[PDB]
Amino acid sequence: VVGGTEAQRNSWPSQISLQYRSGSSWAHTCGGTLIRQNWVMTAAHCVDRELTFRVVVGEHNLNQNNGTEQYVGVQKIVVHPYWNTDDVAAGYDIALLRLAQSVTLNSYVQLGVLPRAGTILANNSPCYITGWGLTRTNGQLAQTLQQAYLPTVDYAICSSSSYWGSTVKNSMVCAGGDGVRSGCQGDSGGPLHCLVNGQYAVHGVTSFVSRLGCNVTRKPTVFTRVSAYISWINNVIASN
Ligand SMILES: *C(=O)[C@@H](CC)[C@@H](CNS(=O)(=O)c1ccc([N+](=O)[O-])cc1)C(=O)O
Ligand SMILES: [Ca+2]
Repeated sequence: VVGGTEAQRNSWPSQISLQYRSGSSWAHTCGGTLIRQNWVMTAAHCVDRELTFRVVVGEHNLNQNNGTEQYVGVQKIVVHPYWNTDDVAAGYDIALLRLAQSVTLNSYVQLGVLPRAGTILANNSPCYITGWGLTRTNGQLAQTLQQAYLPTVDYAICSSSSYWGSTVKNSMVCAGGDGVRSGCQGDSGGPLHCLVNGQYAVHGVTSFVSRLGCNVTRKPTVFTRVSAYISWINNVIASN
């Protein structure tokens, strides 16, 4: 997250870190959202490489013991059947991960609340992106979880020629674009939490940013619209 602030320890308990095995250690590669005690929602692009993955819940500082983490392997990966790595702009950037064990819920580990199907936010709706992604374009990951206020940018504006044009679809949410605050590499897969009727709900799965850089004016961070895939999500969870 570029232009973020350090999140308080118990503010976003559904945020997870998805990590891959690297030698005798583990490396963060993407965020995700815990949606069932044994299921996490993340981006399909985060699992395009055939790596060994784990999920960490209750995480705050990636480089030190917080005394609140739980570590669990990924037993099954279900990517949206229409996902294509050659066309992230086509959409369908969503995947569900069945965990090998069910995690224990507590004040640091909670399920993410999803929006009702079909819900679309009005332009300029209040949302926060969270994650341990790069803190600058071509920078390095954050040690501590970061948050940034990124107001939505509706579809008509987001798909206009000076913003993202035809690259953005109505199956995505855009947020940000001020040239200061944004998601960045390593935030992919995580949540976009937006306040609606007094409750934060996860409306987006972080998907992409401009090839020009993370925080680029009129290139808001783009997210898979969670409310377009509620049936798919429930269908997977139920048939697995
Ligand atoms: C996500 O982090 C976005 C920017 C918000 C970037 C792409 N994702 S990534 O850099 O985390 C990533 C993770 C995993 C794979 N893979 O397994 O192939 C690829 C990329 C971005 O849009 O540049
Ligand atoms: Ca830690």
